[PDB]
Amino acid sequence: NYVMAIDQGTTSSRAIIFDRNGKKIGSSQKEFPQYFPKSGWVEHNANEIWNSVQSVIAGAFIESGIRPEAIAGIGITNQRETTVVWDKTTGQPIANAIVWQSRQSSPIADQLKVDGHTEMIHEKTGLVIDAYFSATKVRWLLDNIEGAQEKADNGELLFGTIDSWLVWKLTDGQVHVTDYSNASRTMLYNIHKLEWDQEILDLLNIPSSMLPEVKSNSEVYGHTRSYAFYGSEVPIAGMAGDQQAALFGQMAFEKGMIKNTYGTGAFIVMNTGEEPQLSDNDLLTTIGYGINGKVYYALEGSIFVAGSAIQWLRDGLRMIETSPQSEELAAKAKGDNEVYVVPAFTGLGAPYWDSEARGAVFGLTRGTTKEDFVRATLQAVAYQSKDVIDTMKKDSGIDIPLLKVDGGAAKNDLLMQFQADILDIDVQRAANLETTALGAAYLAGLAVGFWKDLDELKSMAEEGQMFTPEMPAEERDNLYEGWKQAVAATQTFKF
Amino acid sequence: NYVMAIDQGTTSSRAIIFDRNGKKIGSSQKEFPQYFPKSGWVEHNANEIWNSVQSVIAGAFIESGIRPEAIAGIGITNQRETTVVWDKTTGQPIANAIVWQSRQSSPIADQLKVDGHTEMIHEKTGLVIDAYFSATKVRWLLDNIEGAQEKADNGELLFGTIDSWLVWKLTDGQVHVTDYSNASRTMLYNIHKLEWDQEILDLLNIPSSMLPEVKSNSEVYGHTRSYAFYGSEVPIAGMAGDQQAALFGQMAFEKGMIKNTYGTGAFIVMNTGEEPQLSDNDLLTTIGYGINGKVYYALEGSIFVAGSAIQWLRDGLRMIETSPQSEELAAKAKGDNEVYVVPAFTGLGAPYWDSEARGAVFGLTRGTTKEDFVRATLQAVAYQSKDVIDTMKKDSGIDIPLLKVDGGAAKNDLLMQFQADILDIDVQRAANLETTALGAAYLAGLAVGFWKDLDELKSMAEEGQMFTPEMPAEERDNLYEGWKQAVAATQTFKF
Repeated sequence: NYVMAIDQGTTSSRAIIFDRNGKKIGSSQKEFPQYFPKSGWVEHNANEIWNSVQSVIAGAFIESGIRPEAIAGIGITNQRETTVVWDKTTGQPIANAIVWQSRQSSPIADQLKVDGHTEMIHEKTGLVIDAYFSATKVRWLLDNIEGAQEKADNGELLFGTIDSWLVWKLTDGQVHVTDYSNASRTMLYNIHKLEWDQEILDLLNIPSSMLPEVKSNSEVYGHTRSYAFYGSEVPIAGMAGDQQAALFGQMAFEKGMIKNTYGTGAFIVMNTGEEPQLSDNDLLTTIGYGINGKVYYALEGSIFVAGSAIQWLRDGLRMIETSPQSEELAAKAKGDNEVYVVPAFTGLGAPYWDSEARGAVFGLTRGTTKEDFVRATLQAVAYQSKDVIDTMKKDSGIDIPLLKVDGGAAKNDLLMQFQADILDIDVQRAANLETTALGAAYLAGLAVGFWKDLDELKSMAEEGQMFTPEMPAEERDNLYEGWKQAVAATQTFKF
Repeated sequence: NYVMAIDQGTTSSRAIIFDRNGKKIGSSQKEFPQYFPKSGWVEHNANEIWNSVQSVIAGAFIESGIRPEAIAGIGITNQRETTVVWDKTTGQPIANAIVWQSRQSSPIADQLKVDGHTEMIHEKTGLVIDAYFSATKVRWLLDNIEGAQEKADNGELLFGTIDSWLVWKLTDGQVHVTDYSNASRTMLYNIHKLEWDQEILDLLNIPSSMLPEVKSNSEVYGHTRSYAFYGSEVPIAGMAGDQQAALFGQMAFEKGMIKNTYGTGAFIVMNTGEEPQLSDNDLLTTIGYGINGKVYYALEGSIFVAGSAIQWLRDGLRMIETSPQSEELAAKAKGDNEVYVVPAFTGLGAPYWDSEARGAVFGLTRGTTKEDFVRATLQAVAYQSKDVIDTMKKDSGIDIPLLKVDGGAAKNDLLMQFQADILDIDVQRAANLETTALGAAYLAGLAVGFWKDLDELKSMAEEGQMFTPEMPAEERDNLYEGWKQAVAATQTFKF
């Protein structure tokens, strides 16, 4: 009667039990520790990630009353790029996972750019050389953890993005698999030919004995053998990197269809059908998902720092008491809107890909208030999303009249209205802001035949909220122009 | 037996009684209202300024026990540029005073540059065309206050900077005067020929009937006829703009001696002897003081926003509860000193004179704390003061080995050591940070023979402390590099 989704996020994990109608019948959420050993580094402990996941599985069962034997399948979805390396026999990570947020491995990406590898790597993976992606993280771990390169060389070490790490734990070590969307983010996988790339692996000295089998996004990978499911061998049947799962949960199945998820980072992903579309040094060409013997590619713009800028306001400046306070403060801003925050703490993501940029603020006067400051900080995401979406218009030739939206931070009505005004395009927000987890559930539920099809269409389609652009061209243009100026000035600070 | 100095500053006034040894016997200080009717305007009510001054005169008398008949002369010192225009017969300001801080008349200053007068004004006044100075504020009041141009044309209105206003009020309207230093700030006075400049008055259609008589900085201007001094015709005998009063108070009497006052703004002033130095269009050539028949000139770099950045923290961001708290927060910063705050809310002052720049922040990361942000905001003034002092050693061939410092904010020992460190120059620090009020009292006391001469020397020089540069070249150069980047980037945001 139900499908469980596990959504293993950057700051928290969640498990959600959905029924045949696509409705939430049970759920549990648990934060886990974030580690910053040096500025610019972000790590997680993959065991503490795994316990967070055990906790929410058990929690969703405990609170709902539902037991494992009622679950038709499990979908898994996850913060992408984040890299685990673990000993195959003891199942222990050789060190902390390194988060997609981290830039600890940036020297290794810099050297790759120095040695001339840009276009080769972009033509195989669709990606920009950067420490965002898993390849340099696996190289970092092989360079810096004593003994590890030799073990990997001896076949004793496994690599996994978090999806892979989860299925391995959930099967108690039986299955080492990743799906095409997560593999496409490692910068080790050739997204054209659909295989791990030997040349990139030899170049970074990564033995291929580390690597999981890659499979589609909707098939039974294996069955649980695990405490919180115990005794049921529940099929693990749906897997996608979170931003692709969101793309899926949006039903963005046709070429051109685009969503943005507003969370710790924000990720604009457009389905480009069964063929990949050309790059530049601006968007990423990536894999949406593989299902029904077909692979759908996607174009993506990545905005690394979005809701985590709010967390900085809370934690770093202590300007706000909690993160929900940002929305109240910002609603109360009285300034002309001439302050701009460009919270690019770790570098600017799409369409700039400038790793050396850091966060900056512009247009401050003696009248600037806490409220003005918080609002500017929120609006950065909507402006950079425009940067992205206009680039995708240019790169796609595809005019875009509808942006679908989801993610915890999409709950802010004024932000969503600003986003539509600034874009001059309609913005439709999902009823259930966790379409990430729904997308994983849909993939799992199709695999095990809980749902027969994609055209069990928007059968289920509860969702609505439409934000229609109501800002005149003049205002919208002056706003965006100040943003572009702020970004160009941010880029000139290269100390 | 005693001298009183009145220091009418930007946010408060103060009155100090000093004995013949220069010691403080009594003081009183009192804030008065600040008005900001539009973003970038700053105004005072001149009547409120006058009541704040009667208030602090009375308080110094009440708290010291000294009485007006025991006061040998009065010195007067004031926020400069700040412009008051009044009716000679009612005594009433035609409108709010317009503060040196405001830029409301900046369209007037732009049109003067457009019309090609920059070199003419600079040659005559030593100054850069800007709405910082009194000239465009008078023109603004004559543009904007109904009927005032015709009254001024009819000889019915008087202009004065705040020294001139307080002497008018203290003598019950019998004396309309200003000293060389304050008049040098108006951009209406020719500091070479030592007269009001007729060509500049015609250009700005300001009638000479508005203008006070311009006199030396140490002579009997008149006598009080006023409540707080009632029954004593107390000699009013010393007057300088607050910053030239600081230079005097510090005994920087010789060519090359230089001070910095850390106050609301920060203003570095070097005595250039009896000739001017050549300025760049990057420093101001101004009058330091006229005494003993001679006129001493000065070079100055003005930094508009220094301690007012810290009031912005308090009142705009509410990042700090009180201004003093800044010191504590910054002392506690653990970041690597890579955040820069360029708090140029009203434009950049010297050496930039960029009226379009606004406040900006750079180098922010997830680890930036309140304490780092506060510390960067405090260090701005030290970095800009080095821009200025380097410019000055550049325009005048001469190493500067010692900067004397005063002002409220020089009480911050860490900011002073940082100041010395990044300069590689010794920094002294006056024993009494009210060297402004001291320099005024000196000027009044020389004039009435209370002290006989300048070489009643350093006789009284009661003082030092000392901050010796102790940061290596590598560290200072990197700190500074990052500051020049941040300002270059701030000047690129020209939205």
